[PDB]
Amino acid sequence: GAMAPSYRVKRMDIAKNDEECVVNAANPRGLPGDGVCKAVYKKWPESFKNSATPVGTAKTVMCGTYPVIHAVGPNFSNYTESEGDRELAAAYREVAKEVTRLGVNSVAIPLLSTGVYSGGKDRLTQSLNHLFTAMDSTDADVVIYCRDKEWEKKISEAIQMRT
Ligand SMILES: Clc1cccc2[nH]cnc12
Ligand SMILES: [Cl-]
Repeated sequence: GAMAPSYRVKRMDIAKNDEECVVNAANPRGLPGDGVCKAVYKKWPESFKNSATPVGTAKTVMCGTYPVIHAVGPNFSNYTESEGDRELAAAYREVAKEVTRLGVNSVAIPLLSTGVYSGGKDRLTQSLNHLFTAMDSTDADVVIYCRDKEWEKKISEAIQMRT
């Protein structure tokens, strides 16, 4: 574990992370996809060997010795708000299990279902709270990666609020 397990947020490409493993915002079919998924495919293409996994699950594939945890959030275009919320919480619980199993001291993680799977809605708080619910009991340093300057400020505020 980390000596003093923390949350941090960085506004930069998760493919440039400084952590011991990465979570991909994956699609269920293991396709190169868009956004985070495409950046992960460009950086760690070997990790897409048999990475297909259902919605609400996480499947880890090694790129060399570097673990890529493929976490499949729901596409809120397809799911009801209720079912989508349930699957989004489940994907993050599976990420916590994988991070624990791998024995890493740090993990780079995007906010699941906040991009092209958001169904055109702002799900920062929904997705981040589910991240917290899953990751709070882990002792890895968690580094959240985002794109948007305003999201960086809001994620940083939510982290600092609870310390
Ligand atoms: Cl891919 C990506 C993530 C965060 C910040 C960025 N600036 C230019 N590209 C970026
Ligand atoms: Cl997404």
